[PDB]
Amino acid sequence: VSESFVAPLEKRAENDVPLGNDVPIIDLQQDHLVVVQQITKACQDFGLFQVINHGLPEKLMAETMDVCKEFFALPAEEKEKLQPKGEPAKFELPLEQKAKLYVEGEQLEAFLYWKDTLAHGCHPLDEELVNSWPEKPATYREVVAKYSVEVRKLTMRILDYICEGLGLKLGYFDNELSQIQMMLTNYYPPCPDPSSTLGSGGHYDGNLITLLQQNLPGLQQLIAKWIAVEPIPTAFVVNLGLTLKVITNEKFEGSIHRVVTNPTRDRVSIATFIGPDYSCTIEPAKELLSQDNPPLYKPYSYAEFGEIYLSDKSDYDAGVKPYKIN
Ligand SMILES: CN1[C@H]2C[C@H](OC(=O)[C@H](CO)c3ccccc3)C[C@@H]1[C@@H](O)C2
Ligand SMILES: [Sr+2]
Ligand SMILES: [Sr+2]
Ligand SMILES: [V+3]
Repeated sequence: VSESFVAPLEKRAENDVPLGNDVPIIDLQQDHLVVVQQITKACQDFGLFQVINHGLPEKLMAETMDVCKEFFALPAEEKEKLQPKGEPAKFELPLEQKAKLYVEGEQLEAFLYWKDTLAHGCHPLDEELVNSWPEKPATYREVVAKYSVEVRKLTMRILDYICEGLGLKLGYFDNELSQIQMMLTNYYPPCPDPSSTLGSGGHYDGNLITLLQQNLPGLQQLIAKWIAVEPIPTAFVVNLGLTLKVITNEKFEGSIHRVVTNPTRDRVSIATFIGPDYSCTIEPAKELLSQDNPPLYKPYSYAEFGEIYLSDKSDYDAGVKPYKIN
């Protein structure tokens, strides 16, 4: 690998990361109250859990993964149509909702992630948005339209379980706090030296909540002990974001996680990031505050948070450090 992709010594993955046997696998077809309670325990203690029997068609999951892998198999001449000015876009504001290929890294010891990313908005689905999506493969738009609607449906169910668990009214997040739905498809090609590379560096998701679909190993969670998140192809991995951490006044944990590279086989993952518009104000939910539970963050601009989050990776919570109070 070129030196571009060489991570700093302290950020490199150990070669023998154990399976996380205490990662909660939550069956959404249990009784309502049991689902609320198990989800609540997972959010308070871990911030990362898998959902099964989640009501999203397994057939559609397999079809979306097929069309995403078909996309990354396309020749250079097709992929160039998604590279503004002949190169991949950067994860910086303004973050546009039209489909683009992205490159990602850290600017500390500057290095690149061993990863290609397709990203686009998904909400609301209109003709203009879908017309900005990939033209090839032919089925991408119709498959990923159905997927994004279904994934949102599931995400809003999970948020309402979360509302019940916290004692917030149902629909608390069904507003400006869940307005942006970015779908990222990540392609990790084989890496000849996995010891010095990362598919994705350690991070909280900056948004509210993320659903991640995987069928191969590579996802790891920090619990300074890293563990491997068992890939269940028919499950979704639920990652609680830094925004939900702030809004719950740290009653919920955020998921700190990373992706390691593989020397022999490639990997494709699908991540749906739901969260606020860049115009939102984020603060601890007033309904939960008291003299016993005083706010640990002052109100802040999501845009202003966005800029720090995407640029400064000196600390996992660099984005929210300026707004910490008490
Ligand atoms: C490792 N990178 C982090 C930053 C960026 O994330 C995004 O692109 C999301 C998309 O919602 C975002 C969240 C919060 C603020 C801005 C962007 C791309 C990827 C993600 O896995 C998380
Ligand atoms: Sr190019
Ligand atoms: Sr177009
Ligand atoms: V993530």
